[PDB]
Amino acid sequence: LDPHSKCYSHINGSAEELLDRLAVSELCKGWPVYRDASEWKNYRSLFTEDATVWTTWSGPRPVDEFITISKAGKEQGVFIMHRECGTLVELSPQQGRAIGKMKATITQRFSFPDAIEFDVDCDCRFIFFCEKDTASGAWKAKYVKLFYEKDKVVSVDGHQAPKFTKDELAKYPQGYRYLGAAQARLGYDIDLQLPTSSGQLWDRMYGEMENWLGGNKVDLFWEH
Amino acid sequence: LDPHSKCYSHINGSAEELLDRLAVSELCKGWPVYRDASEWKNYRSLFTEDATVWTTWSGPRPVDEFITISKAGKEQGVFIMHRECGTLVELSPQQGRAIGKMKATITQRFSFPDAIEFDVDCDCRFIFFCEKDTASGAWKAKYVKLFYEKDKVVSVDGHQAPKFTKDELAKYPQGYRYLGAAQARLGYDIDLQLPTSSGQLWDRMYGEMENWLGGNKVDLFWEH
Amino acid sequence: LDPHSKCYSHINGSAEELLDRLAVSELCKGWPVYRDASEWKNYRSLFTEDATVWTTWSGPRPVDEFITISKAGKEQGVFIMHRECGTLVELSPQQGRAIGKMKATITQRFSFPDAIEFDVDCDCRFIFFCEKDTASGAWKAKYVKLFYEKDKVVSVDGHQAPKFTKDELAKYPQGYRYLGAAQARLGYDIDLQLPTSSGQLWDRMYGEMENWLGGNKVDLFWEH
Ligand SMILES: [Ca+2]
Ligand SMILES: [Ca+2]
Ligand SMILES: [Ca+2]
Ligand SMILES: [Ca+2]
Ligand SMILES: [Ca+2]
Ligand SMILES: [Ca+2]
Ligand SMILES: [Ca+2]
Ligand SMILES: [Ca+2]
Ligand SMILES: [Ca+2]
Ligand SMILES: [K+]
Repeated sequence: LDPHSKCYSHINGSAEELLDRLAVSELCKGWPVYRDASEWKNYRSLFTEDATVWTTWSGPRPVDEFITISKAGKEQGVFIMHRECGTLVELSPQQGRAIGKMKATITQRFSFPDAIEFDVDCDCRFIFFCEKDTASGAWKAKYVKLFYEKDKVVSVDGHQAPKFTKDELAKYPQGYRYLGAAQARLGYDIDLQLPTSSGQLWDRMYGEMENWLGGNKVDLFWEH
Repeated sequence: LDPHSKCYSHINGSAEELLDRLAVSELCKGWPVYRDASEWKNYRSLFTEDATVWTTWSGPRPVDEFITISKAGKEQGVFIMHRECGTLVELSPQQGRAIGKMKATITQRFSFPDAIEFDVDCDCRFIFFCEKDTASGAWKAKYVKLFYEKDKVVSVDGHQAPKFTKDELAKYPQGYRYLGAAQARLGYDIDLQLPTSSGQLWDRMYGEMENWLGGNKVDLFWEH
Repeated sequence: LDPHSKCYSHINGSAEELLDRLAVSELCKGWPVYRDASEWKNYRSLFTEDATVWTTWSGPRPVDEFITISKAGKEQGVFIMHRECGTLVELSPQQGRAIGKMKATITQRFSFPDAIEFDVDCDCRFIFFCEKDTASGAWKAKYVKLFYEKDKVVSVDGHQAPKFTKDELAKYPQGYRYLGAAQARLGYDIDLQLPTSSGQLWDRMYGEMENWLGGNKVDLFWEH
């Protein structure tokens, strides 16, 4: 069933619209390129001053707070990388609004006690809620939240892998059960209210996407 | 050995040519972004009215028929996703023709009888045969067919994986033997006449690509 | 810690700057798209006449020499593919200089003596040192060198994988130990002086990147 109620500018169009979608596509790719490399000036430049991001392991965070705890995680040996897997844009020219749709694999490297190294690879879709500064013409992201689609445990040596009990996996939504369970082993409190490939929060996510493209305020804060 | 007989517009060039290649690149990415999310209005918008697509499990299908059977598959629990892996364009400005070259991984999630979950990941290259509406200037894809390069079985828990006999794999071309064999277990009749990294259909595929860029009709229907 | 001393044009900007970053992004993607398909005219067109590239298995090579030994490798059954994973650009408009940052997975298919097939998948970042021809306006890459971030052994059938001793892996920098060790088994002499996610050559790589963007000659030749 098609989750979109309407169509937006997404292919072809005018040169101005093509270059707006190009600009928004670059913002999206800035998360994998800049966060993975700790290029924090570049990473901060993607966002509005009042931006909020959501992850499994942080929940909602204002961007500057997110950067602080990301640095802390990296200092403690946390090793999250991203593989971008296909990026397109929904553009609403008269609202100065856009949604960046960036398919990705979150690929996080863990150890389990020579210790067993493993990745958890989660195929997901980052949704960038972007707006255009009428003065500057510049695009910036105000919100980033993800759909989580499927995940897997990846042996690093091809022989050894960790073990997760059924009960350990059961509290997480299907789509990020291994990623949540592994991050929980590091001590993080995991957000269980993130959208997957089906269900209530999937519908909600598309509703907020269309609200944004219609020019409204959105409500991505789903615990209150 | 270089499979191209000639060079086309593929880097640099005029702003018009850069924006034409950008527009075609977006069409390509629409298959992973829109099909994986069941965004059917968006997916249909990529194609001409008379478009045909080829897959391992469907063979050649008119696009609207392809969408119908894709919906049916998804309703029956079929779970194909795509990871886009590098997209460039060959442009023929005076013919209003272009070829979109999109590297990808088809990543299909299966079960084998707690049941063993596994992916088959097939590295492939989608070829989008695109044309420009002289009135509108809009680019649309008339044909999509793939090169299949290599594949593998991916354990989801890192311990358990299915088993395929040599005979089960033997009828498929090298490049999609695991993908074909696994899809056949679902009941699909698999097209065995799809191009891989070498051989007769590889040459044929490049021949039809250059025919398209030269302005000709192409012959991608390889059973008659 | 942020490895960049300064900011460059990387998002938004003028249409001219957006189209310059687009053009450079295409050059980057030409390595995965054209080298994997042996499209040698296309691949050669990415580079300046005096270009040099660095890989694990070749060390530094002038591009035309690199193409010769790549053809030889492919004739001997070498099977390297690339998955592009996110590409952005740092642009210095007044210097006519740019750095292409292309995240990728090198995915090389090997056999070990029915023989065990396996991939080594190395997440890496290609750095393309690009310059703009003032006459033509065309962008070309003068240098390509990579950061190597992490790697893994990938079973092809989901059951069998090769074994590497600790001593076999120990001489390689963390980030490409499996890739280096496997390529060494083919007979290649492996460059051990390539940058990873931390340390002296990581800092050096960012230093040379900023030198390039400042208009200087760079020194990427790290053995003399
Ligand atoms: Ca604009
Ligand atoms: Ca609404
Ligand atoms: Ca709320
Ligand atoms: Ca155009
Ligand atoms: Ca011909
Ligand atoms: Ca025919
Ligand atoms: Ca230009
Ligand atoms: Ca300097
Ligand atoms: Ca030197
Ligand atoms: K990609």
